[PDB]
Amino acid sequence: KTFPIMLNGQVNGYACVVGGRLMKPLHVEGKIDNEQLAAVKLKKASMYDLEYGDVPQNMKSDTLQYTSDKPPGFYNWHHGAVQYENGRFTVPRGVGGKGDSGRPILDNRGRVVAIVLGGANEGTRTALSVVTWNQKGVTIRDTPEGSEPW
Amino acid sequence: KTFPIMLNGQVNGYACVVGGRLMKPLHVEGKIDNEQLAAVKLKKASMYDLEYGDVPQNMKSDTLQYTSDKPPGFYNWHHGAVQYENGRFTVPRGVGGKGDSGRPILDNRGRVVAIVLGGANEGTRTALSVVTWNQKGVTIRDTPEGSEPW
Amino acid sequence: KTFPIMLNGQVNGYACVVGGRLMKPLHVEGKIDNEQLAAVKLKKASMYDLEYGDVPQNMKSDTLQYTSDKPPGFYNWHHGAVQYENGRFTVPRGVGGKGDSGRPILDNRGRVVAIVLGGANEGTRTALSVVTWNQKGVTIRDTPEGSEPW
Amino acid sequence: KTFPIMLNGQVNGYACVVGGRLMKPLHVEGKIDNEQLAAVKLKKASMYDLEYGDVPQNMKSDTLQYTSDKPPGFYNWHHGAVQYENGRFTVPRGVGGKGDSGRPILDNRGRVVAIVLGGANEGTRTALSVVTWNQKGVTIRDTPEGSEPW
Repeated sequence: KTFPIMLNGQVNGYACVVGGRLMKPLHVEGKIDNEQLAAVKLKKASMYDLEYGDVPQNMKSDTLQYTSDKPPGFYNWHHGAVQYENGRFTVPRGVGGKGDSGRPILDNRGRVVAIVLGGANEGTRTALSVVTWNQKGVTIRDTPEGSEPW
Repeated sequence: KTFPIMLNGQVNGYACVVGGRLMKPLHVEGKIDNEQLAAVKLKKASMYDLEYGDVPQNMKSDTLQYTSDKPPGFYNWHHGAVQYENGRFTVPRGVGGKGDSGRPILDNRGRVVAIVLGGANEGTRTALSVVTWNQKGVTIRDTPEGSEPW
Repeated sequence: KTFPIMLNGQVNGYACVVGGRLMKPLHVEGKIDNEQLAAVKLKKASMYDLEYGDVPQNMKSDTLQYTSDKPPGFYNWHHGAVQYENGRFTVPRGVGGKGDSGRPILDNRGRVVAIVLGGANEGTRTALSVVTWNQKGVTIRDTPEGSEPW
Repeated sequence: KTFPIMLNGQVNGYACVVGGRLMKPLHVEGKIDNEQLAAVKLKKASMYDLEYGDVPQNMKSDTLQYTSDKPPGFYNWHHGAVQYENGRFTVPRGVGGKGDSGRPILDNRGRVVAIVLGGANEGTRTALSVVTWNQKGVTIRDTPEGSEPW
């Protein structure tokens, strides 16, 4: 469920395999900790800042299915918790920095929603940059102002 | 024991360092997940489905030996109990498959009598494709007709 | 603190770090273990029997800091201890084989002043070649004549 | 009655007798510590790395004698035992070293089964080269490749 993207001994990003294949940020480069999914050739999409490429039948069921069901409430995160603020996901103060790219969130039912790019603070608690899907089934970015790539 | 062969992550068969040097069946292909033994040219013998190679200077002692000793009785194997009656090898139904290409059967003493290739079933009990020594040092082939090797 | 060398399914020599720098012996060949540690290049000085280089600055919390004295006493070591006589360093009978050239020695307070390269046996006690330091700070070899590198 | 051979203060190998004939290696130079049989004329043979001798009518009774047949099993050695199967005399390393070329291996009955010459290292054991003779009685020498003799 987790596959890092590191380079020469420092953390740079963490990939995921969602619903049938994988994705990975584009400002994160170097070593990935497999040779199966490293052997594939990857198609890059510059507008959503995530590349996509298919994984073989060897990964037929170890993936994590996704949804768009986000009612207001608290969900779990890899280094803490989130807060649904009208489609603007957010991160507690100081938590999360360099080497936290592609980290997924997870709901109360075992469903993945959000992929991350960076973050920026406004007032009392830091907002973060989201890649998510809607009820119609098309993908969204919700990027804050001044959110540099982590 | 034996050493496995890894095509694209998962199991294919087992390479037997047996009787003093290296043998691997020609039915399955792939490379070995052990680095000191695949650093040399390995010649082939495509007559009767086995490959012949060397071993380095540290596998003469622990390598299990062969003596073509045939009392007709119940031998043992990792997935059942193979035996030699009427000039045949047999296991009951619902056994083996792909990935089991080259696992040897042994005896009560703890040495090898035979190395399995595979086969199929035609009759009430499944026969097995095998490469087995005889009294005159002949590697005679016992395989029933209509059985593709595993 | 001691990082080995990958040869063919065994170890040939070893390598350590000091003061923000790197060791290697000339007679020790082969690929080093760590991703950040191989990619830095070696400004080598082979006739002084050390291949130095600069280490990553993420390794600033692993190196050591020294002085250059050697008071009489006893020096512990991986294979027991090494004793201090004649202003020299000699290993007892039988102890010490091949491949340990590259690994350091220690004292009670735990600071390396000396690293091992060779060996020379006259009767019982064996005198091995040691790189140590001047109070001016220049490399020093106490090589016996008729020595032998491990 | 194993006899010592020493050159000018050092120990290089030991001397043996069987059947009334003094066989010693031509591996290392070395002189005899006795006045009796130091003048026995010999005929230098370099086929087997061994060379015979002669016993007068003073030591004609106390000569340990030989055997031509051998059963598979364990034996009596100066530092342990040895097993014999697959045409092999091998012992693990640690026991036995330099100065052992010319120490007799013998059966528990008390007959000289063979006389060693040296051998090689192999993993956890040592393939030990030897000279012996089968049921034909022709003197056989065993040459493991990769062996520097003792």
